[PDB]
Amino acid sequence: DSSRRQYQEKYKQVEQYMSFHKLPADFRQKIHDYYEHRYQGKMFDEDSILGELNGPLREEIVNFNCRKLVASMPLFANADPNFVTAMLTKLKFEVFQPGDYIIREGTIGKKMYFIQHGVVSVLTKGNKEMKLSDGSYFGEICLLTRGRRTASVRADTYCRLYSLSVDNFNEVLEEYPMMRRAFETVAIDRLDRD
Amino acid sequence: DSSRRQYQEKYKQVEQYMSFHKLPADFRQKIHDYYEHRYQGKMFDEDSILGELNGPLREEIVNFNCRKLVASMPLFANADPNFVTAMLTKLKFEVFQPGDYIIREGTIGKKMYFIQHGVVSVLTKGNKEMKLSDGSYFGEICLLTRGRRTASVRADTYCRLYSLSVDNFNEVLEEYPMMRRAFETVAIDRLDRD
Amino acid sequence: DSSRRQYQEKYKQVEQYMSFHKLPADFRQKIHDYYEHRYQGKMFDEDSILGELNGPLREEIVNFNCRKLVASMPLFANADPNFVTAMLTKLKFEVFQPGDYIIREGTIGKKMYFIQHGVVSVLTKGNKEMKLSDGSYFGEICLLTRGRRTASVRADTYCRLYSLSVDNFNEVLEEYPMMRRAFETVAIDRLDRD
Amino acid sequence: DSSRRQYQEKYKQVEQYMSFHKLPADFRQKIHDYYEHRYQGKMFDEDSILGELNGPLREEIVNFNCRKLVASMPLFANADPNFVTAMLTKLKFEVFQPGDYIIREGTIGKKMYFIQHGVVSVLTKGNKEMKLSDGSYFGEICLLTRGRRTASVRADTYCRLYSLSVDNFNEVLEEYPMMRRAFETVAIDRLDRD
Ligand SMILES: Nc1nc2c(ncn2[C@@H]2O[C@@H]3COP(=O)(O)O[C@H]3[C@H]2O)c(=O)[nH]1
Ligand SMILES: Nc1nc2c(ncn2[C@@H]2O[C@@H]3COP(=O)(O)O[C@H]3[C@H]2O)c(=O)[nH]1
Ligand SMILES: Nc1nc2c(ncn2[C@@H]2O[C@@H]3COP(=O)(O)O[C@H]3[C@H]2O)c(=O)[nH]1
Ligand SMILES: Nc1nc2c(ncn2[C@@H]2O[C@@H]3COP(=O)(O)O[C@H]3[C@H]2O)c(=O)[nH]1
Repeated sequence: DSSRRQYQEKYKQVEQYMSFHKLPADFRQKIHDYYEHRYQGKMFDEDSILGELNGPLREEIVNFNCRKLVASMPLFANADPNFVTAMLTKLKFEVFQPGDYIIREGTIGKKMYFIQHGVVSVLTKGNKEMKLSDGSYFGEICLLTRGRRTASVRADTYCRLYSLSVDNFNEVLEEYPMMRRAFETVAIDRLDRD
Repeated sequence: DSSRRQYQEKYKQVEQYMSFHKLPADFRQKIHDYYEHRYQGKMFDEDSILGELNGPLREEIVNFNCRKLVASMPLFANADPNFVTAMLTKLKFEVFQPGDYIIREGTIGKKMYFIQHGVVSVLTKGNKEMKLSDGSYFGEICLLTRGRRTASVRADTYCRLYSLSVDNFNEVLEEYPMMRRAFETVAIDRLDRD
Repeated sequence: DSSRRQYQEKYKQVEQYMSFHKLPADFRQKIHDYYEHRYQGKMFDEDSILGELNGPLREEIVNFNCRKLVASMPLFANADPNFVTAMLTKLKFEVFQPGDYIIREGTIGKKMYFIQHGVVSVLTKGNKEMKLSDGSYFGEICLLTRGRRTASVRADTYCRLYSLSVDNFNEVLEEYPMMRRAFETVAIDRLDRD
Repeated sequence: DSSRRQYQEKYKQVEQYMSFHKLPADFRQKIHDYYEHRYQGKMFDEDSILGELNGPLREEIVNFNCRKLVASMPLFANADPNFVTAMLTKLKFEVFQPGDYIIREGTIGKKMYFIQHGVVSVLTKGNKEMKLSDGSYFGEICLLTRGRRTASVRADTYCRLYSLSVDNFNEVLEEYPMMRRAFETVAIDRLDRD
C-alpha cells in the first residue's frame, strides 16, 4: 500500500502546515475530517495516471466512476452517450462539509453542481430552505444568465458533488446545443416559484 | 534499471487506483495490457528529458524515432526535411487497443492520425469498413473543414498512431502552406468515393 | 518534522547553486537570511496543499492567516467580507530585505503592496522619504493609471508584504466596483501632496 | 553533493531513454557531451529555486551570472541598468554543439541570440561564412521584420548563447522603445552588406 503511504505522508505535511500557521484545534479537526471524507486514506496523482492513458480508457473510467450519478438524473440517463461522456470529462469532484457555503447569493456565479450524494439547503431570502439531495443539480441559473447568484446554497450533510465551470459548460453545449434546454427548463421552473 | 523501477512503481499505483474505484477484473486486465503495449516496462519523464536538451538534439531525436513513419508515407518521404521536422515535433504518440473508437462519426473533429503500425476499420454508415494500416493517415477531413467527423474509425488490431491537433496542424501549414494540398487531395478522393 | 527536512534539504541545493555560480560570500549570506525570514526553517508545497482542499477551507485559511492585515487597515475592516475574501485569495506574500527596491520610479507598474509588517521609504525626487509601515499600502497609483511609477519605494527594515497584480486587482473590482474608490481616494491624496 | 547526485541520477535516465529508443553509439556520445558542457555534472531545479526568491534577489542573480555578457557588448554596457535587467530576465541560456543549425535560412524566425562564448558561421547563400564570436548577437532581423531568416547560422565551436523570443523582445521594447534602434542599426548594416 504505497497509496496509503502517500495519504499518511501528505496529511502529516498538512498537520505541520497548520501548526506553522497556528490554526485552532477546531479547524485542524475539520481539516482532518475533510481529508478523510475526500480521500479516504489513499492518494494517487490522478492527473498523472489518466494522462498516461488514452482517450477511450479515460472516458471508460470516468463513465464507470460516475455511473451512479448518471442513472441518478434524467439528463444523463436518456441523453446521447457521447453527450454524457463529454460532460463527465469536464466534471470536477468536490467534497463539502456541513454548513459550508457552496453558493453565496449575490456573487457572480461561474460554476454549477451535480449532487452525487448529500443534501443541500437553498436560501432564497428569508426562508426558503428548499432542500436538494442525490440526483439533482444547482447553480445552472448563472451559467445561463452570467449574472448574480439568485440564492445561497449550503451543505446540510456531507456533500459529494461534481462541479462544472461556465466555460466547460458552454464548450460542451457548443457540440450538443439542444441539450441546453434541459438546464433552461429547470432554471425557469425555479425562477418561476420565486 | 531505474526506468524499469519507474514503470513497476507507477503501475502499482494504477493497480491501487483501480482497486480504490473498484473496477471490474476485465477492465483492470485491459488497463494492464495498455501499459504494457504503450510503455513496455520502462518509464521516463520524456518531457523533462527533452526539455533539458536543445532544439537540434530534440529534432534529431524525433526524426530518428519517427524514421520508420517518415519513409513509410510519400508525404514525409519526398517533402522538405524542415517540413518533416516541424510536423514530427508536433506529433503525439498514442496507443489504441482492439475495438477502440479512435474517431466517432458525427462529432466535431480536432485531431488527425498517422498510422505507424496497426490496422483500423472505417465505418461510413453501413458498411464500409474500409481498412487502413501502416503508412496512411486519417482524420484530416475535419482539420480542413472544421466540421463533423464523416465516418467512424476503430482499431482493428493494436494501433501505434501519432496524433496531430488542428491547431498544430494549421501552425505548421502557416509556414509550409503548399503542403496543405497533400491533405486536401486525400480528403477529396475520400469524400468522392462516398 | 518532515517540513523542516524539506527546508534544510532545499536550502542545501541553494547553497550548491550559489557555489556553482560562484556568488560572493556577502550575497550568499543575504540569500541565507532571506530563506530564514521568508520560510523560517519549514517548507511545504502550499499550492499542492490548498489544491487538495476546497473553496471554503481555502478561504477560511487565507482569512485566518491574513487576519492581522485585515483588522490592520480600514479597507478590509469595514468592507464586505466577501470582498475581503476575494481580495485576500489573490494576494501573494513576499518578503523584502533592508535596502531593496520594491518599486523603481519611472517603470510601468503592475503591482501594489499591502504592508503586514515593516517600514518602507518613499522617494519622490529628492527628498521625500515619506515612511509607510504596518497597515498601509502602496503601488495603487499605476494600477489605476496604467502609467509609470510616480515614486520609488524601498524596504527600510525587513518587510513582510502582500502583493496584488493589476489584473487580479481589476478582476476583483469587476465584482465590487465601488470598492475602487478607496484606492482612488488614496492615490489622489497622494498625487495632491506632490 | 546532492546536486551532483541529481546530475548522475538524471543522466542515467537519459542513458536508458536512448537505449530504449536504440539510438546509435555516435549520437549517444554526442548527447553525453551535451549534458557535460551544458550542466557540468551538477543539476538544480533553477525554476523552483528562483521562484522561492523575490524580484530583487532574482535580478541580482541574473545580473551577476550575466555580468560577463553585459560588459562584453555596448548595448548593455552603456544602457539603462533597468533596461539591462529587464532584458536579462527574459534570456534563456542554451548550449549548441559544433555543426548545429542555430538558424536555418528561409524559416520564420522567432528568436535572436547573444553570444557569451563561442564562434558561429553565417551562410548567406554561397559563401559567406562570416564569423561571429563572444560579444555579438544575431537573429534580430526577423524579430524586427517578422519574416524569413535571411541567412543560416551554425555553431563552429561549442557555443554558450542566450536566446530571446520575439514576444519577450517586444515586451521589453514596450518599456524601452528607444532601445529598439540599437537592433535596427545592426540589422540595417547587415542587410546592407548583402
Ligand atoms: N432562485 C432559485 N434558485 C434555486 C431554486 N432551487 C434551486 N435553486 C438553485 O439555487 C441556485 C443559486 O445560484 P444560481 O442562481 O446560480 O442557481 C440557482 C439554482 O440552480 C429555486 O427554487 N429558486
Ligand atoms: N468519409 C470518408 N472518410 C474516410 C475514408 N477513408 C478514410 N477516411 C477517414 O475517415 C475519417 C473520419 O473522420 P474525418 O472525416 O474527420 O476524416 C475521415 C477520413 O480521413 C473514406 O473513404 N470516406
Ligand atoms: N507620488 C506619490 N506616491 C506615494 C506617496 N505616498 C505613497 N506613495 C506610493 O508610492 C508609489 C510609487 O509607485 P506608484 O506611483 O505606482 O504608487 C505610488 C504610491 O502608492 C506620495 O506621497 N506621493
Ligand atoms: N543577412 C545577413 N545576416 C547577418 C549578417 N551578419 C549576421 N547576420 C545574422 O544572420 C541572421 C540570420 O537570421 P536573421 O535574418 O533572422 O538575422 C540575421 C542576422 O542577425 C549579414 O551580414 N547578413
